[PDB]
Amino acid sequence: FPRVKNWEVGSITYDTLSAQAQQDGPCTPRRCLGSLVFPRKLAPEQLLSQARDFINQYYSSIKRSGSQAHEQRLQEVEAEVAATGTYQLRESELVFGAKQAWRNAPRCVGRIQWGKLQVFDARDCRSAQEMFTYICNHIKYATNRGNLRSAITVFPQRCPGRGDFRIWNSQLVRYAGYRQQDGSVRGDPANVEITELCIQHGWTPGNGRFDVLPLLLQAPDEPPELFLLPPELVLEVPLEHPTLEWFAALGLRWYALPAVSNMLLEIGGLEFPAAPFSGWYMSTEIGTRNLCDPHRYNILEDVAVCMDLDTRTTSSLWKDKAAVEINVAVLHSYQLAKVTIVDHHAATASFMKHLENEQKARGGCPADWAWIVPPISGSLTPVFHQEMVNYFLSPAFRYQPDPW
Amino acid sequence: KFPRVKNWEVGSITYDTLSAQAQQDGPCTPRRCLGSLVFPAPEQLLSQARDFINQYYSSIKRSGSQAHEQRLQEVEAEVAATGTYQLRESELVFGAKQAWRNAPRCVGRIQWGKLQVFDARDCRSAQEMFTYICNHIKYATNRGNLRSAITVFPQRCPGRGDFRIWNSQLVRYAGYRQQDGSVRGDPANVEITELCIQHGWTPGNGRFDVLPLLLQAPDEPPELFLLPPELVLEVPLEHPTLEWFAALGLRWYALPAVSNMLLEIGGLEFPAAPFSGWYMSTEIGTRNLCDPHRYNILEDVAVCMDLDTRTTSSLWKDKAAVEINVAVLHSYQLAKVTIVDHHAATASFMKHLENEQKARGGCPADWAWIVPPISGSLTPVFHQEMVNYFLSPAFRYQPDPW
Ligand code: HEM
Ligand code: HEM
Ligand SMILES: Cc1cc(N)nc2cc(-c3cncc(CN)c3)ccc12
Ligand SMILES: Cc1cc(N)nc2cc(-c3cncc(CN)c3)ccc12
Ligand SMILES: Cc1cc(N)nc2cc(-c3cncc(CN)c3)ccc12
Ligand SMILES: C[C@H](O)[C@H](O)[C@H]1CNc2nc(N)[nH]c(=O)c2N1
Ligand SMILES: [Cl-]
Ligand SMILES: [Cl-]
Ligand SMILES: [Gd]
Ligand SMILES: [Zn+2]
Repeated sequence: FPRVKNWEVGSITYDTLSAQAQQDGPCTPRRCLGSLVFPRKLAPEQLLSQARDFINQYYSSIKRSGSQAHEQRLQEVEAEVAATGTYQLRESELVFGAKQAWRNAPRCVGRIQWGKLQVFDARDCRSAQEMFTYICNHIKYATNRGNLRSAITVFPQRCPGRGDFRIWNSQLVRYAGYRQQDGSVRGDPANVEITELCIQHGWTPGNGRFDVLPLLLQAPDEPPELFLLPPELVLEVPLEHPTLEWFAALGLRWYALPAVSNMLLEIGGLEFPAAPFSGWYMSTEIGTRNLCDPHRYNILEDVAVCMDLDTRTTSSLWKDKAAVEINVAVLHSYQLAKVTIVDHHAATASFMKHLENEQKARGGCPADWAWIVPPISGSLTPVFHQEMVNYFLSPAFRYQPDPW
Repeated sequence: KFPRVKNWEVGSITYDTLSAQAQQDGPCTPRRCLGSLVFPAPEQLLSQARDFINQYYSSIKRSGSQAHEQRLQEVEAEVAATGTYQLRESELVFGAKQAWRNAPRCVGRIQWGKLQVFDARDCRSAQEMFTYICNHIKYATNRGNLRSAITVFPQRCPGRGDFRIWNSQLVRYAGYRQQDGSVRGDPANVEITELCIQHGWTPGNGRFDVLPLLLQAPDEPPELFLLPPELVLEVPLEHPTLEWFAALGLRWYALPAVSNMLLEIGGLEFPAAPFSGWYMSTEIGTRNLCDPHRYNILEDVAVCMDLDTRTTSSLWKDKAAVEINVAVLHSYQLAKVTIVDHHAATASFMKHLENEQKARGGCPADWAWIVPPISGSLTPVFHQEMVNYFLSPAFRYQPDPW
């Protein structure tokens, strides 16, 4: 039972929940691998025991264990797998398992919200044009004209036999990235690969820096085909600064809805290779990482030139000064546009309350310190001073090979 | 099977074969990572010794030579006869450099071979100790042009007690509790302040009162020693444009000299071996002044800046903090005292990582400690994956001797 301390206040708690971790992680007594983005590398017999454990926490959370109403559910599952080698989830179980995978996501800082999630059950899906209609229902419901609502849409699980449903884009909204005789990039360098797949699959390229990409959707066994998102379903936010009037002229935008569509939803031993979820942005994700990472839009020196900062010497902290204004512009622009967003202070403070909540509820919370701490002003937030334990619980969102 | 490590800013990939020989074990398991925690007889002393000697004779390009097998047999025979052994001076110098080189939370390690080693292993009393320490401080400070130094005091030995310095650093500011239950000065130092008082220190009542030294000679209670005002170079803090900032009366000192860590070399243990470098400006500006449980000036500066502190989305904290860091860097450069900002520091740590991979095939690095406390992803170490593990020689933490 690891001892975890908060250095700002002095409180101590013990993490008893860690003892129930099973899926072993990357670290050993010899060496710590906590900072690696993708840890390690990306006869059903074992399918039963995973299913059993999940059902036991489902009925643990709700009502009753012991001559209850779920040895019946225990029996139906093992009879289901005995018959067909896989089983189906009750809609409330899929709902509960969806909420738990969010609750167990060590790298997510917004888990104080894990109880409010809209689980669309898309398991009766049959083709790409139908998928695309689920994805569009989600996007409309999530966006909600800027009053954002957490939502996940679960497509049919992996079933031994033939291929699985697959969103080829990493998100539902991604900006194109084009190359030159420079080898430089116009638009988002994170999306240089998928941009040329859309092109090689028929899409006509675009103007440049903020072209929303088409959707590459894949039904089982079929080759993927492109889908164009309706420009009215893709709410974007022009970036302007409250007092730097020239900032709007830089032409920067970002989209409203963060919707990750490449991760794998594992519930009770079932694998859902297509289960896109969405929430709302923390502001530093846009202002600091997306716009200012050297391998992303890399705008930092451009904004410092415009602010007339001393870029000739690092010790003027021009990088720090321009990055703060970029973030102030993000927060300002989303609020003026009435689009849900949350700044890294509000968010980290909420996550501390989540930690105390989870301490009383489950005796701990898995948290990945390096991803909980924001990428600007780390030690200014309380999460910086909070020791944390990182470990894998199921249900879980997990990374997966991309379909190439 | 060696960990694969990527730099995401550039696309680089390397493999950390050096982690494979990590001689001590940490707190992480495959069940759970604890990287974020702050505080994670005969031939076992001989095995660390043989390894260290193997290290030394490898760096002087003389591995497996005449002089090498002799030293092994010397050290072995000495542990049989005395239970311990004595480092030669050249070994001590190399051992102290490796300890810095091996320190996984140090972003200043590009400098690790530029290290001035003072051998005080002949020290006899707390009074001699004091004299050696004033010499260390005088040499490291060097009128504001700081130099890396370490003074090594006698090793832990059977039959005698330890030398210990009770202060966590050579230069620290008093922390007095008070009427409000509040602390005046540095809250991180209330306990050592209470120990100095009850050992005969006449306490002041300011916010930046330099503490006396509590020095322990073996099997003796600690003795108080005052540092001469002129040995402790301080820096008044002002801001290059916010002229009201100098009216906060804030100061910091020049020399960061950590005195409470244990130096370990080939199984031998030195519980007293203070070491000093020069500050990175975030240690002072961000942590020491803005930590809510340290001086905690952030709101008072943000109010003085006429920022809107009612709402977090104005980012008033980030803005006040960045100007505090500016003021720290300005003030140190104005006073001609060495200082490094977190952009220069992290860029040189990247160069250190590239040197280390070519030399030893890797580098122990604690990401959460290497990444600065403000502007993290603005620096290149953010996008560098790292491998944390414990190599000897090393500095370790040790319990407080009270
Ligand atoms: C409600 C507002 C939410 C906020 C503000 C938020 C914020 C964040 C942030 C900042 C990260 C770090 C990602 C990175 O920078 O690499 C993250 C990760 C993550 N989020 Fe949340 N999130 C929210 C909702 C959700 C929802 C609804 C789900 C799923 C149902 C979810 C699941 C995850 C997962 C699995 C990760 C880890 C992703 C990975 O490991 O690659 N989050 N979140
Ligand atoms: C010359 C310039 C140096 C710089 C810029 C520097 C920078 C730093 C920084 C920023 C830290 C982390 C501080 C924190 O915990 O907040 C650190 C830690 C450390 N440094 Fe360096 N340092 C320098 C010199 C040295 C020297 C000369 C030694 C030893 C001979 C050393 C050994 C260590 C150790 C052992 C730690 C970890 C401290 C701990 O575990 O509590 N450093 N350094
Ligand atoms: C639901 C949700 C909300 C939010 N604000 N950010 C997310 C960020 C991710 C995410 C995961 N891996 C990598 C990235 C980009 N480095 C982002 C996934 C889901 C998110
Ligand atoms: C030689 C040296 C130089 C420097 N600039 N900072 C140091 C900082 C420390 C250090 C040790 N324990 C705790 C801290 C702050 N959490 C800092 C130790 C040595 C340092
Ligand atoms: C996770 C983490 C990362 C990091 N780089 N430094 C930490 C420093 C502390 C810390 C250490 N000693 C004293 C204090 C008082 N602020 C705080 C706690 C956690 C930290
Ligand atoms: C190398 C390092 O582990 C990597 O850049 C991580 C660190 N922390 C992060 N934290 C968040 N939220 N998002 C990220 O992409 C990263 N990147
Ligand atoms: Cl994003
Ligand atoms: Cl300090
Ligand atoms: Gd002024
Ligand atoms: Zn670990």
